[PDB]
This record gives sequence, structure tokens and C-alpha cells, in this order.
Amino acid sequence: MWDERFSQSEYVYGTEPNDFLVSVANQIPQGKILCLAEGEGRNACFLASLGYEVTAVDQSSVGLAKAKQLAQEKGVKITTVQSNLADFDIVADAWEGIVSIFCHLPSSLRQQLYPKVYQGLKPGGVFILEGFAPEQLQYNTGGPKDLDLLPKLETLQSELPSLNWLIANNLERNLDEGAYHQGKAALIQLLGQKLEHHHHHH
Repeated sequence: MWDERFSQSEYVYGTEPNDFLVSVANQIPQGKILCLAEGEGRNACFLASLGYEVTAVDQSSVGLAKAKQLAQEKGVKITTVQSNLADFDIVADAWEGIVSIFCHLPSSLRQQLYPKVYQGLKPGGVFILEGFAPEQLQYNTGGPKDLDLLPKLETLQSELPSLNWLIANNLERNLDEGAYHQGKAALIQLLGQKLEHHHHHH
């Protein structure tokens, strides 16, 4: 036996302490992590400051350049992919790990994406979905276009019986007010993870 190095050199990862996003990061493998297109790819650079090699996709250069900007500013590396969720999205054969921050897609790209997370995502990527209630866009607080673009547990969990979810529950969050005393939000959260437990049967 040649020699074994005494690993005295620690490196605690300089990352801002976060509530939700650190649990999913604890689930994600510390290797090559594929992020999908999202209006806030800020989460990608967070995962990179964890010492992880993060490769981010966005169909727009505005998301990629912003993720890559925060990378250099945080002293970390992204791999910038300009790809499309109907053609090249998530390939767990080419990549090692995956993170998919809540999929905002119309029925066209949406019904393209769910078969890609079923077949294309092999175990070792996490699907992070924060959906909204049909009462949410009706609050007139905001909306992408229509309550159609709200990804709900009914749809998401049904399309992924392979990707069993660590989190599948309705979580309430208060909206910024103190007048109506009922300016709250009915939300739902999903964390898909690689099953260390196989589907239990005989």
C-alpha cells in the first residue's frame, strides 16, 4: 500500500444559510447537477457554492448570464446550457444529478416534460415543485397567464409514480398585507428524490 493522505484540509462551503433549499441540496448528489429553465436560476449558483459542479439550462440567455454572473461573484462555476424542454432537458445518462426548480410550462411543453422526468430522469435528481391553489390567481396578487399554468399535486404526483415524493402536502404562506386579515396563500410543495427504498412488493 503506497500512501494514504491525512485529510486535514477542511472546506466548509461559503453559502448563505437557507430555510427550504438546504434540505433538497442535502438530497442532491455532490456532483454534476442539471438545473432546468427557471426565471430565478439564483438557486443554481447556491448549489454551486455548496462545492457542487452545477450545469444550468435556460431556453433564454437572460437566465443563463444571470446564473453565470452570480457564479463568478460567489467564486463558483456553472456550466451554461442553452437547451429546450421539448428536445434536450434532463438526460441522467449524460449527467450525474438533476435539480428541476418548479416547472413553468404551457400544456405544449408541459405534456412534453412530464414523460421526460418519468423516462429521462433516472434516480438521483430532485424535482422541486411549488404549486398554487385555483383560488391563488383569483386573489389578483399575480399570475403567469391563467390557473392552467398552476402545477397541482393531482397532475404532478400522478405523472411520476416512479419518482416517489419525500414531500407531498399543502403548505400555507401569508401574502404581504395587514388590511384584509385574510391575504394568505394556499400553496402545495413536492420534493421528488432518488428512492433508496425500492417499491415494496413480492
